[PDB]
Amino acid sequence: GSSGSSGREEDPHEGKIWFHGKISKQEAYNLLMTVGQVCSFLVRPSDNTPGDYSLYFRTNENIQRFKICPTPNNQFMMGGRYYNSIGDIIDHYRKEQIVEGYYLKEPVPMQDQSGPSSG
Repeated sequence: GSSGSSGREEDPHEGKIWFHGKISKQEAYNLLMTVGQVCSFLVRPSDNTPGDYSLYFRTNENIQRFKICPTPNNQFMMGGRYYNSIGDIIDHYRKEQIVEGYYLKEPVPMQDQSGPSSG
């Protein structure tokens, strides 16, 4: 007895509002400038490198880009740091400026193409 379904399912990580996967690297840029704004960041799965991650922060000056390499201790590394998990890294930065003088206010909202609004 199958006692369950299979085929079309959704992941929890892909449900985060700060997470971004549907978009691309180039889009993310123009996104943080349109859909986002100063004091706004977003996480995206490293394309060129299937297994890593990269943070994209937006500052009045310009858009930056951090590197988050995976660790053999089920954790993530950011700027020579070590946190339990991504979600945490953020909650932490919310207390300790991530830049020389910037703090994480709110991440970038995800776009839901699905909708009646058509040409």
